[PDB]
Amino acid sequence: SIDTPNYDVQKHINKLCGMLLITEDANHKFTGLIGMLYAMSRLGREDTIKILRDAGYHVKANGVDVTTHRQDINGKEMKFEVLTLASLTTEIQINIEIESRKSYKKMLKEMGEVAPEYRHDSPDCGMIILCIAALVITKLAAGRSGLTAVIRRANNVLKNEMKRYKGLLPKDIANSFYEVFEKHPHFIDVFVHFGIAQSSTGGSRVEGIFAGLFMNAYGL
Ligand SMILES: O=C(O)c1cc(C(=O)O)n(Cc2ccccc2Cl)n1
Repeated sequence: SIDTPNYDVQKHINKLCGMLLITEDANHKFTGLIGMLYAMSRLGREDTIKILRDAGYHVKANGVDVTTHRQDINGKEMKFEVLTLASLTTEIQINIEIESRKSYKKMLKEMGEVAPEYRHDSPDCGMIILCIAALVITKLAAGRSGLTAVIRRANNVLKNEMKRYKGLLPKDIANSFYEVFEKHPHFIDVFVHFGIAQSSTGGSRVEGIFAGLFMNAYGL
């Protein structure tokens, strides 16, 4: 059973990535999977199922829809927009939203209203996460843990993005991607097809950073 998000949930998944990026001392246990969900929503359900079947994997496709979940937090009833995911519980998704909301209030208290590029809903949050995946892919292709080189290459290449996001923690995010590619090798095929299609055309500064990072996995 594999979740195959379609184009319709791409904005939702990007916001989930953004929620983690604004979280102070964020738990990046699910970032590898969330990043892979974003790549699949960019490829679309049809292309994702095609990649897996062609790569030889058997796939029981799970439809991904947005649902409103009612949950009691601090005595008060709250409405959360969550995705129907077999790989990520409603509880985990809601806790990511709760923790990010705590960080966001701290930000308001520190600088007043937050600029677009510093928010959880900035359009490049998913791509920022996928830039770490591009660094991990290089070290899995070049030979069994080039983790120190990933962190150091990340602090240079993603210096502007680290300044924008407190939860952009290269060590934790790289560990999460290493873990998902080891545990679910079918995600390597999905990421490689995503990277080939993306490096054809953007776009934004982050889309440009990603294409250069991805292209490096082959040449100079
Ligand atoms: O004015 C806004 O756009 C606004 C308000 C809030 C908030 O009250 O947390 N936030 C942060 C936010 C909103 C929804 C889901 C997660 C978060 Cl962190 N943005």
